[PDB]
Amino acid sequence: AVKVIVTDMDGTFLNDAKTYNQPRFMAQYQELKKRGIKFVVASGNQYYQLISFFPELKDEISFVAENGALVYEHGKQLFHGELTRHESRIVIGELLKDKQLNFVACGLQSAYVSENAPEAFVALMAKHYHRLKPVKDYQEIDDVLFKFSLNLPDEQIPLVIDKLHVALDGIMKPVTSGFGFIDLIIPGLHKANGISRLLKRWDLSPQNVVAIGDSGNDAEMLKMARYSFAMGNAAENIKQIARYATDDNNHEGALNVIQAVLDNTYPFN
Ligand SMILES: [Mg+2]
Repeated sequence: AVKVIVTDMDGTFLNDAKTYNQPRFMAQYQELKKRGIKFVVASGNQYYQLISFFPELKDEISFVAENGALVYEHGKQLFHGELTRHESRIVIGELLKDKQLNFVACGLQSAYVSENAPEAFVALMAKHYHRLKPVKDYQEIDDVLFKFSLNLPDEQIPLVIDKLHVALDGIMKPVTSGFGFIDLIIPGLHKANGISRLLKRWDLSPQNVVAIGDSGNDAEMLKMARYSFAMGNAAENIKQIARYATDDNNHEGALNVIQAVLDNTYPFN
């Protein structure tokens, strides 16, 4: 029985150019709604950036933003994570020890970046955080913080992750959201956790869930879902975790999974 379809955005639902087939998806969505199947967007991007992709459906569908740190259901904020003042001060201090590491502080009202960060970095992060405010001091932000995002040479991700895993003693866990992206999240607050909040809400089970993804921060989501799909362009460990597969993001791979649910083809026959 399928009752929920959850999809990642970057490298998944979106093609390399960050667009999707809107008319095709809109028709699929209307049939899903008709069958009473819920649609969920699960991404590490900011809530405000995520809804920019679904302006005409933003209050109907549900969102697991910031990797599960911010969850909306039918247009209403359901939950948000939070780092204590001390925790965030410690994480920021550790990040700052590396004057070569560029990062953004993700909060409930907005994301923040040093007013001294490189222009290319800010322009790049602006594509993932539509609410991004320059700040003089990361330590003086009046908002609830619940995640940090770094951009760095992709080939350096394993070192940094290992290093950060120890230097923060688990206060926050380093995870990869795709090429050149590293997210620091509150332990346990991943996409799978956010999705479960919705399932609990709807009295549904992981057995009724279809999930589609392509990178490290999708691991728990795919392991939890009965119908797990790895995009054709997915990372190796993700292809291994996922039970099923589909075309890559430049060939409507996510929409094809939705189509299989609607037409009952493998694995939904
Ligand atoms: Mg992705």
